[PDB]
Amino acid sequence: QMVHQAISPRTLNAWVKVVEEKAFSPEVIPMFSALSEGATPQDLNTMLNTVGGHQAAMQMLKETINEEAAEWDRVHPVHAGPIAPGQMREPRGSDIAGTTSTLQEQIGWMTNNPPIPVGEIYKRWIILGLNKIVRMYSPTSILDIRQGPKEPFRDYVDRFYKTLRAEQASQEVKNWMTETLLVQNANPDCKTILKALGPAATLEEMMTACQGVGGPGHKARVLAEAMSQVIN
Amino acid sequence: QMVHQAISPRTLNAWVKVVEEKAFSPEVIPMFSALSEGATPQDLNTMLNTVGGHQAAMQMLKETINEEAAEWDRVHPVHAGPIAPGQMREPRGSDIAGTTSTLQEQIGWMTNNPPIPVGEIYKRWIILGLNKIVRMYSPTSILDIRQGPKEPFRDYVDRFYKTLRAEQASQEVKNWMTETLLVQNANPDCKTILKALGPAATLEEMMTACQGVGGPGHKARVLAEAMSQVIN
Amino acid sequence: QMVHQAISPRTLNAWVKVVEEKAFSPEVIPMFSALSEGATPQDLNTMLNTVGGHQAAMQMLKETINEEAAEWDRVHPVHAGPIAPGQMREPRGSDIAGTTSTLQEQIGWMTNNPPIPVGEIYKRWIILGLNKIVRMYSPTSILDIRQGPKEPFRDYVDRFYKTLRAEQASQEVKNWMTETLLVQNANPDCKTILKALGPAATLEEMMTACQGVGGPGHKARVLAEAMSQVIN
Amino acid sequence: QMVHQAISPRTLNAWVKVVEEKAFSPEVIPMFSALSEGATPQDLNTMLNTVGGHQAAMQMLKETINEEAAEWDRVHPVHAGPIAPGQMREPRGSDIAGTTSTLQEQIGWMTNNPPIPVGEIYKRWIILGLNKIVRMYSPTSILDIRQGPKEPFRDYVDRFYKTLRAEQASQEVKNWMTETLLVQNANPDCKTILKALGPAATLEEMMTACQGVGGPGHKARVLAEAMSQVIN
Amino acid sequence: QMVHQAISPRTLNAWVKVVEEKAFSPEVIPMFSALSEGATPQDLNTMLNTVGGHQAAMQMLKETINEEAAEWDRVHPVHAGPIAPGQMREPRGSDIAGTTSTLQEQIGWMTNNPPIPVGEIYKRWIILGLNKIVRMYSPTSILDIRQGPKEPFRDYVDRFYKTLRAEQASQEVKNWMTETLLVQNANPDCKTILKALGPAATLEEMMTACQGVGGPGHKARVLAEAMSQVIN
Ligand SMILES: CC(C)(C#Cc1ccc(-c2ccc(Cl)c3c(NS(C)(=O)=O)nn(CC(F)(F)F)c23)c([C@H](Cc2cc(F)cc(F)c2)NC(=O)Cn2nc(C(F)(F)F)c3c2C(F)(F)[C@@H]2C[C@H]32)n1)S(C)(=O)=O
Ligand SMILES: CC(C)(C#Cc1ccc(-c2ccc(Cl)c3c(NS(C)(=O)=O)nn(CC(F)(F)F)c23)c([C@H](Cc2cc(F)cc(F)c2)NC(=O)Cn2nc(C(F)(F)F)c3c2C(F)(F)[C@@H]2C[C@H]32)n1)S(C)(=O)=O
Ligand SMILES: CC(C)(C#Cc1ccc(-c2ccc(Cl)c3c(NS(C)(=O)=O)nn(CC(F)(F)F)c23)c([C@H](Cc2cc(F)cc(F)c2)NC(=O)Cn2nc(C(F)(F)F)c3c2C(F)(F)[C@@H]2C[C@H]32)n1)S(C)(=O)=O
Ligand SMILES: CC(C)(C#Cc1ccc(-c2ccc(Cl)c3c(NS(C)(=O)=O)nn(CC(F)(F)F)c23)c([C@H](Cc2cc(F)cc(F)c2)NC(=O)Cn2nc(C(F)(F)F)c3c2C(F)(F)[C@@H]2C[C@H]32)n1)S(C)(=O)=O
Ligand SMILES: CC(C)(C#Cc1ccc(-c2ccc(Cl)c3c(NS(C)(=O)=O)nn(CC(F)(F)F)c23)c([C@H](Cc2cc(F)cc(F)c2)NC(=O)Cn2nc(C(F)(F)F)c3c2C(F)(F)[C@@H]2C[C@H]32)n1)S(C)(=O)=O
Ligand SMILES: C=C(C)[C@@H]1CC[C@]2(C(=O)O)CC[C@]3(C)[C@H](CC[C@@H]4[C@@]5(C)CC[C@H](OC(=O)CC(C)(C)C(=O)O)C(C)(C)[C@@H]5CC[C@]43C)[C@@H]12
Ligand SMILES: O=P(O)(O)O[C@H]1[C@H](OP(=O)(O)O)[C@H](OP(=O)(O)O)[C@H](OP(=O)(O)O)[C@@H](OP(=O)(O)O)[C@H]1OP(=O)(O)O
Repeated sequence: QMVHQAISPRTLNAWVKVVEEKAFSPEVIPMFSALSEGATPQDLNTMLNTVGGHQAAMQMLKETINEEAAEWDRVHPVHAGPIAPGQMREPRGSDIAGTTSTLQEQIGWMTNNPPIPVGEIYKRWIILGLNKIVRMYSPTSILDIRQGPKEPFRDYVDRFYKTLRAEQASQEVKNWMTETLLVQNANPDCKTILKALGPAATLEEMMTACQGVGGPGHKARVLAEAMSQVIN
Repeated sequence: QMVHQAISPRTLNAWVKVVEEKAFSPEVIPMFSALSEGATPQDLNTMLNTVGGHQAAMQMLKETINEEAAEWDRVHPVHAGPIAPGQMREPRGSDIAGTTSTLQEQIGWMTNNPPIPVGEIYKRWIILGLNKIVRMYSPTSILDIRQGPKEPFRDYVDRFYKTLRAEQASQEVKNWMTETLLVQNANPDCKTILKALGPAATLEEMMTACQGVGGPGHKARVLAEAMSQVIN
Repeated sequence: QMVHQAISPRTLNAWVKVVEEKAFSPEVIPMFSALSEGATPQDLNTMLNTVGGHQAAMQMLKETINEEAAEWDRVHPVHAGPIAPGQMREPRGSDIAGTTSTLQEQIGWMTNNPPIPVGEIYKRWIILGLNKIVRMYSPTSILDIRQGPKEPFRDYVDRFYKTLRAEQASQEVKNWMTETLLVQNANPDCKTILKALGPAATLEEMMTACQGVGGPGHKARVLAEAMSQVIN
Repeated sequence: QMVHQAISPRTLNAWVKVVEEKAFSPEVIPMFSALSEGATPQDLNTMLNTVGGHQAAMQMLKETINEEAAEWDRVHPVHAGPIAPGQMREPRGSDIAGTTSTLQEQIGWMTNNPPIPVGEIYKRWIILGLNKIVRMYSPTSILDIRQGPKEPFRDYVDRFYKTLRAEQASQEVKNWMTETLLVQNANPDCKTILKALGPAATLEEMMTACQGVGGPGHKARVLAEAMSQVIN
Repeated sequence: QMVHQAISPRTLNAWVKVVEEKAFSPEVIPMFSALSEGATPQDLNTMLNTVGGHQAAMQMLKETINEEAAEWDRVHPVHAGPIAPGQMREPRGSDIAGTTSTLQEQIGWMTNNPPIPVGEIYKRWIILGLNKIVRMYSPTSILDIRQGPKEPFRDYVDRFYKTLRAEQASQEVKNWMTETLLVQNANPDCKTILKALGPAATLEEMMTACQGVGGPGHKARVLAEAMSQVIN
């Protein structure tokens, strides 16, 4: 037969925009519940594959799906023997998840009498994964990258640029983030030097200027400055 | 047959109260999805017709529904004509939306074997529309009606009263809104005159007092006052 | 037959965690609808019985379910006559709610041809109840217990400890709550006395110290001190 | 038959990441050319539908595809006469674009003898559209929203918030953008007032303070201050 | 047959409330012993699945159950051959715990002649696990999160918020904990700066103010302050 509730172009685009705009806020759960309703496991897998970024969250979701597939296998014993020509093989957990089943097999299960709603079972597994992601997963934010009090400036710059590469933004916005946040979120010892450097300093000049922060000479110099302030 | 999941009086009232209390915040999407499950397209249309105000949002929803009906028609080719006497005509997008189908026809599709869940397909279309509304539609608010720096006071009053007529509130709250926000949200040039006029001033008196703001006489008078302050 | 959408261990645990973490915030409505889909009324009742605390909310939910069951009974007239041996009895509202139906009967209704999705009907009833709870139910909070201006300190302490017993917290957190909030949220008249007592004062000492607040002696003493300030 | 070059989950995810990371820089053209080679028009349409945002760009692509389909229809004259039972209908432009053709028909055209590579023809059409997008389409940027010299502060705030809603960023990043760019990109006349307000000022306070900029009172006041400097 | 001592709704709710109120104080052991008496392994598994939080404790309980099942398998040799039609398979350790057995099999074992009380055997295994939890498991407490003498403020804040997410409390109580405990439980070096910041400081301002504690400039400054106190 055919699946009447196969996802339309606008449904898939709406799911993509939901993920892009809300990330994994709780609102993702009702949206996925409504957009994916009635769809085959193949359509749900398409929706899950359209998620860009958030690799850790998607790995969490995959682990949850595997656990639910194992639970399905535990609750459904394997039947050994020759299947009737009219009948078809009973779904397994991987068949529900669509890893070992074709679209035709999923449609056959969904439209059989009695029907096995493999799409809705898979949808509940995905919802469990999404709930786990919403509770536990925190996406990396370029706004959260601050230099540690004893962290070398080079290591902080490496962390900043790694997070910026992972950041969801336009390239112009990422350039503006580099121009604003990097010096702003440095630790005070490095920030003093960076401000003394001036606004026109390049990244290499900034990195050379802070290369000694925490070394013997810089420590002695700041200690001597503080002691001179005290004596005066 | 009969639809076991037809909307109850409490279900319809809950949907009405959801729309009235939350407008089109994201919470409207789960509630609708929960409140309309297993209902016919007729019940869904009844739920949609109970939305008071937000006419622009309802128009956006209608456009989304029409687009989804067109997609359904594209995916489902029409038949040649030999309809089986026992069988019924296959639904079109308009039939899914309930514009060209009766309640009996929708029930027949829903309870047929194999079943066509016309209600659930229509629900998915309505959810797509509601998502578009939540993302893109902003209801007019009496709170953000402010007089422009060069806007005539009469035009501002007309805008304020149009928004107030569109506002969801009781008549007493609307009167209090008129007494409070109209003078508060005027521009400084008109606001000074209104303050000098006194609380007892009526709408006609305020409008007459502010009729000359921005004209040559008022501009000359304010410029002369500023010049006199400068000279002194 | 067999129900393929029976709640798994992780589904039940997710529902328990949702109720514990979110109480009855609106997020409870989508989560329930997602976790409970396809389940029998028995699984729905299991989830409902897993709710610890919020007894008034659960009474509201029960009242809503009874009203929906009455609506179902009104809509479905009871038919007199012996049921066919192949057929089963038509469900009543109590049967959908699972009070008067066994799991076997629920599964038979859900997997019959034509099917009666008693699980989905009951789910919508529970959603109506949950929506009513979210709208109208506010859980008691230990943070909200504050001594009235003329309330005896003993009555305030009784209310505080009752609310603390109802509070969802660990014993250590409850002890810290007692150490912090009880004196903090006392009225000024008792609060000056409690501060004068000192940090080491026990509950009995605090209750004895404030036992006279509002009595003729305390009123006369505070009036005398105020008059001393005035005539100073 | 079957299509061996159907897009894999990783191929689709790579396309999604390309669009999210590069927007429509020229690099999109090689990536799309390489990721979509040998795919059916259905897979191509899926990839096109996973593009979030850039609605004007997608409309441009749709117009280019429609014009290429019209060119195909011009070049290939529709032949009148029943098709051979072994043969299949020749594809039209809409068939290559996938609007009026099913996946089975596309596979039949691609795997026929002689083959009609509808996937590759559609790929070239999409590449033409993408080239037009890369040359002529500029995405909106929140960094580009600056208040005009005579623009009311209300209108500038409206434009800023519309562009921010359209911006591809996390909610925290959008909040930081509101905190940073709105006052920064205001015109000098509003900017001096906003600075005088202080950092703690809310949006409504900022919007009330600038409500009179450009009005007769503000014009007179600034002219008076300038004349005070001159005649000093 | 049927299990006469299947857990009632009130039994399950009482178990949930026991775990919520008491966590894993020794009182859990008698309560579980009394609530679960006579129940099938399926019912006990339900009770264990209703435990929210304490995931480490539940993992310990699962390990104890697995060890007891292994001991059962060691003591009960596997019998190979054709089971009598009137007889059922002898239970294994996994069958006692209900992982590889169905409710029907458990009821058959429990009601057979001679009976195998699989529920009570499983109950003793669970009691052993609960005893191990009571002796060894210590739940995380937000009250126990204190900043180390050399710990960066950002790391301490991250630990605090992780523990707060795991804490059993209402959201309002968690907000109160954030407003009270975080500054209170910081180390003295950070607490001095935080107190100098003021009561209205946000989390970002607090993190910025302590970003340099332990860095060279801060160390020099505090050493200079101490030396100045000594010289004076
Ligand atoms: C052809 C088509 C119709 C199809 C299909 C199709 C078929 C099956 C599956 C699949 C489903 C369930 C499981 Cl449980 C496993 C599995 N279990 S396993 C042995 O442990 O790995 N493997 N698969 C791969 C399988 F089946 F091919 F083997 C799956 C997918 C998933 C959908 C999915 C994506 C996701 F993110 C998280 C999920 F839980 C499920 N997509 C992938 O898995 C590829 N992926 N994975 C991960 C990650 F690791 F981060 F989670 C990532 C991707 C990514 F999308 F690139 C993206 C960056 C993230 N799609 S179409 C048009 O969509 O292309
Ligand atoms: C008999 C009965 C059970 C029925 C039915 C019934 C049947 C069909 C439809 C309908 C459904 C879908 C489409 Cl797609 C079209 C269509 N497509 S079209 C060619 O472009 O216009 N037309 N219809 C009219 C049709 F079918 F009659 F032709 C429809 C409605 C809609 C329900 C609906 C309301 C809505 F807000 C938005 C929707 F998307 C759908 N209600 C209307 O449409 C009337 N409406 N419209 C608009 C607006 F334009 F602002 F959105 C407004 C109304 C309003 F309610 F007054 C309210 C102020 C807003 N109800 S009942 C309840 O009466 O007793
Ligand atoms: C055996 C099993 C499979 C089962 C079942 C099972 C079967 C039926 C029902 C039931 C369902 C619907 C109605 Cl409408 C009535 C009814 N209508 S009536 C004549 O007016 O009272 N009675 N019942 C009892 C019936 F059926 F026995 F008669 C019900 C329950 C409910 C589920 C439920 C819980 C709830 F909170 C609110 C609900 F709306 C429904 N649970 C109870 O009712 C016991 N309960 N009640 C209340 C309260 F009063 F606060 F709401 C409280 C409990 C509590 F859980 F302790 C908790 C503190 C709160 N469970 S299992 C594994 O789960 O144990
Ligand atoms: C079921 C499935 C296999 C399929 C399919 C499927 C089938 C066909 C088409 C399609 C292809 C070519 C043309 Cl030439 C037209 C057409 N020509 S016409 C009469 O002038 O409009 N109509 N269609 C709709 C048709 F065919 F239904 F009629 C098409 C699509 C396009 C793919 C596409 C996307 C795109 F962005 C630009 C394109 F050029 C083509 N997707 C849509 O069209 C929906 N869309 N449109 C636009 C816009 F208008 F902005 F461009 C937008 C969308 C959006 F994705 F939401 C996104 C925000 C942007 N997908 S699956 C798993 O992928 O869902
Ligand atoms: C359908 C139904 C009747 C049933 C059943 C049902 C059937 C079996 C089991 C089970 C029992 C014994 C073992 Cl010895 C194993 C096993 N041994 S193994 C190969 O090493 O992992 N696996 N199982 C899963 C099995 F059998 F399905 F494979 C089990 C469970 C357990 C009950 C249980 C919970 C628990 F906390 C600790 C236990 F010791 C036992 N529930 C789970 O296990 C799922 N779980 N696990 C863990 C953790 F890992 F943290 F401990 C957590 C959960 C959680 F509940 F989510 C919660 C957060 C914590 N329930 S119902 C109405 O209740 O849903
Ligand atoms: C004779 C006098 C009493 C005094 C004594 C000497 C004097 C002085 O020192 O005070 C020299 C300066 C002047 C001439 C004043 C008179 C007033 C004028 C005036 C206020 C006149 C109104 C004019 O305004 C416009 O044209 C309106 C405007 C918005 C610019 C438009 O139309 O585009 C401007 C240009 C703003 C001038 C500035 C110069 C001065 C101060 C004189
Ligand atoms: O629009 P504004 O900037 O607020 O000022 C305008 C405008 O001056 P601008 O050139 O700065 O825009 C007019 O144009 P100019 O003559 O100065 O070039 C001017 O005179 P005209 O209208 O005769 O051209 C006069 O306009 P008005 O006659 O209405 O006073 C004036 O004041 P307004 O703001 O009130 O328009």
